[PDB]
Amino acid sequence: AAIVPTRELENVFLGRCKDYEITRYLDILPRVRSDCSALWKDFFKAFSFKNPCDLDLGSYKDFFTSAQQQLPKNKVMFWSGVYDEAHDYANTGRKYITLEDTLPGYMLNSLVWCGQRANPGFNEKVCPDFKTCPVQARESFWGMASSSYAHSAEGEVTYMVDGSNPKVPAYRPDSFFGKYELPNLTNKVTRVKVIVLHRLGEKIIEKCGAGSLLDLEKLVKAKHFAFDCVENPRAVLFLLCSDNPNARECRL
Amino acid sequence: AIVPTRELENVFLGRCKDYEITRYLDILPRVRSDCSALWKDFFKAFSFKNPCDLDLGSYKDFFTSAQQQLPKNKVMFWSGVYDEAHDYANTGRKYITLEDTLPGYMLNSLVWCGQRANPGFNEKVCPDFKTCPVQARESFWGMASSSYAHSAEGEVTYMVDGSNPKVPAYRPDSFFGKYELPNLTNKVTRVKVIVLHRLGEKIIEKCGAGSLLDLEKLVKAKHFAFDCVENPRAVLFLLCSDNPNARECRLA
Ligand SMILES: Nc1c2nc(Br)n3c2nc[n+]1[C@@H]1O[C@H](COP(=O)(O)OP(=O)(O)OC[C@H]2O[C@@H]3[C@H](O)[C@@H]2O)[C@@H](O)[C@H]1O
Ligand SMILES: Nc1ncnc2c1nc(Br)n2[C@@H]1O[C@H](COP(=O)(O)OP(=O)(O)OC[C@H]2OC[C@H](O)[C@@H]2O)[C@@H](O)[C@H]1O
Repeated sequence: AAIVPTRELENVFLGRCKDYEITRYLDILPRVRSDCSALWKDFFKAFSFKNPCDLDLGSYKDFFTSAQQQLPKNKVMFWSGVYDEAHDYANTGRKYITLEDTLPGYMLNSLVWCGQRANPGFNEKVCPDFKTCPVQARESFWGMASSSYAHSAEGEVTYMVDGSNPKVPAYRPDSFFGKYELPNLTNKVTRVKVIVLHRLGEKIIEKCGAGSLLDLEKLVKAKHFAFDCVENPRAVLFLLCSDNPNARECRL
Repeated sequence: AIVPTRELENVFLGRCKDYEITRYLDILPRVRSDCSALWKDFFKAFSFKNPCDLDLGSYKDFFTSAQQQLPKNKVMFWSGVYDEAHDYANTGRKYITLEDTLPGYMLNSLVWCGQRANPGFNEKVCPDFKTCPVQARESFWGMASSSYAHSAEGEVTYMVDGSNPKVPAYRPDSFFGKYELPNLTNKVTRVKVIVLHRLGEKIIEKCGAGSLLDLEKLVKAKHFAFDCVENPRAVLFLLCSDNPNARECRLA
C-alpha cells in the first residue's frame, strides 16, 4: 500500500559488491575492472537529486558500462514469468548464467530506491508506485540492465517461458525479453533455444510451433538465429517434480 | 599452503550488512548486535594468537552474540552431501541450514587464521588443516554446529550419504556425531533421517541396519521420536534433474 525503500542503500550495495568481488562466481564470471566505490558513484549519479520519476534509459548507462562483465559463450539465459524455475535450473551459474548472477543483477536484485531533489538526494521513506512514472523512468534501471546483458550474450542463448498462463503468452514484445533482450541480441548469437515450462497440474496453454511461440520462432529466424523449442525437458521436469512429487506428470 | 580470504574484514562486514538488511527476512530473525560489534567478537577469538592456538571456546562470544532463534521443525543437518542437502533445503524455504544462518552465511568457505604479530591475523598463509590439533581445527565450525544444534526446536532433519563405502551414514566423530547430536535439547522432539543413495552407485547404508541402527538407538535413548527414509521422491527428483538418464530416474 505505500512502497518503502531499502534501508542503507549504499551500505547494502557496497556490501554485495565487495562480497561478490572477492567471493562470488569466481570460476564462472569475470571480475570487473572498477572498484566498488567507483561503481557506487556511477549508480548513484543516475537518480540522486532528481524527482523519483526523473529518469530515462540513458540514466544508468555509465553504471552498466562499468559493471558489464564479459559473459561465457553458450551460457546466457533469459526468462519470462518463471523466476523461481529458471533460477533453480540455472543453478547459480553452474549450468546457466542469469542476469541475477551478474554483478549488477546481484547487487540490486530486489532492492527498492528512488531519487528526491532535497538532501540526501534519495528518499528514505517512500517511493512512488512506478506506474505513476513514465515508462522510460520505471524501466530505466532493469530495462537497461537487460539490454546491456543481452548485448553481451554470445553463441547459444536460452529462454525459459511460462506456457501455462492463460492471461500472459509465453512470448511477448511487451515483456523485458521482448523490449530489451531479443532485439539487442547481436550477430555473436547463433541460436535461441526456448524451454517452455508447463506448470504441473495445469492446463497447457502455449505449445511449441504455435501461437506466440510461432511469433517468436519467426522473430528469431528473422534475426538470422537458429531456433529450437522444448516443452518440459527431463532435467526441468524433474525439478518441478521435486516440489510436487505427486503431480500426475511425475509418475514413476 | 592454503590461501586466506583477502580483505577478510570487509568481506565479513559486507556479508553481515547484506544479510541483516536483505536475507532470510521472513525466515530467520535479525540479531541485535550490529555488524561491527560482531566483527569485534569474531576477531577477538583468533587474533594475536598462534594460528593453532584455538579451542572449542575461542569463538563462544561470537556465537552467543550471533545466534538466532530457529523456526520450529525446519532445522536440517547434513553430512557428506552439501550440494543435495543445500539444493533440497532450497535457501531456507524448505529447511534451514547452518549456511543460511547469520554466522554460517558470513563465514561459508572463508579462510582466515591468527598470528601473534601485528596486525594479528595472517593475510599471506594459513596452516594446512592437518598440522593443527582437532580441537583447534574444529574450533570454528564445531562451535557453530553446537550453537545451531542447541537452537533447533521441534523436528530436525539429518541428511546423509548412504553410498560412501568408507564413511558410515552416522559417525560418533562427524560434526553431527560430536557437535550437533549431543547439543540437541529438550526443544527437540524428533530426528528425521534422510538417506541419500547416489544415482548409479552401490547402496551402502540402509535404514534399520549398521550405523543407522546405532543412530536410532542413540536418538530414542535421548527421548526423541525417530524416522528414516531412503531417497524419498522429492529428493530423487532432485538427483535425476542432474542426471536424467539414470536407471532410477525412470518414468512412465
Ligand atoms: N556448517 C558446516 C560446514 N561448513 C563448512 Br565450509 N564445512 C562444514 N562442515 C560441517 N558443517 C556442519 O556440520 C555438519 C556436517 O559435518 P560432518 O562432520 O558430517 O562433515 P562432512 O559433511 O563430512 O564435511 C563438511 C566439510 O565442509 C566444511 C568442513 O571444513 C568440512 O571439511 C552439518 O550439519 C553442518 O551444520
Ligand atoms: N526474486 C526476485 N527478484 C526480482 N524479481 C522477481 C523475483 N521473483 C519474481 Br516472481 N520476480 C519478478 O517477476 C516479474 C515478472 O516479469 P516477467 O514477465 O517474469 O519477465 P520479463 O518481463 O521478460 O523480465 C525478465 C527479463 O529481464 C530481466 C532478466 O534478464 C529476464 O530475462 C519481474 O518484474 C520480476 O521482478
